[PDB]
Amino acid sequence: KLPPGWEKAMSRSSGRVYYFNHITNASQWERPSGEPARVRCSHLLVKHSQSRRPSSWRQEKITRTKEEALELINGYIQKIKSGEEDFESLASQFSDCSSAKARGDLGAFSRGQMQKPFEDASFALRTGEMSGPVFTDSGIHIILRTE
Ligand SMILES: NC(=O)Cc1ccc(O)cc1
Repeated sequence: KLPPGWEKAMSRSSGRVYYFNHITNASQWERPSGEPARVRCSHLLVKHSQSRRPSSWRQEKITRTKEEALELINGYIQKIKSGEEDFESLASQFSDCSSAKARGDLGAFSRGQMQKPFEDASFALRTGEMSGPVFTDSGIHIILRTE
């Protein structure tokens, strides 16, 4: 059927079928197209008060709730998908990760190096594909697989 990780779903608001990936939290209308030793990804991290280190270059003390963090993530995803903003621009401006200064680029990595939900989403993404909200102990990620 579908490249594993993917399931069919029904829009509650339109009744149209769409596809959801439970590893990447990506969702799309089209039927999904369908592993390498390494992948390259960028990300945009929004931390919250329960993050492993509730601090970043943007904010000495990160006080926002997980819910508020997810709302910010959802808004970034919306602007990226509409083309109002580029992933790289939002990462540089708003990612709570030091990789903001590199447009969110983390370089290439193997399995075993990253936090598990991040790794699984990264490796389940296709080249050029973007995740939905991915939750780790650092916060909530938008992940872009670049290679
Ligand atoms: N550690 C991971 O698995 C992803 C990650 C989380 C926070 C960062 O500041 C950079 C990378």
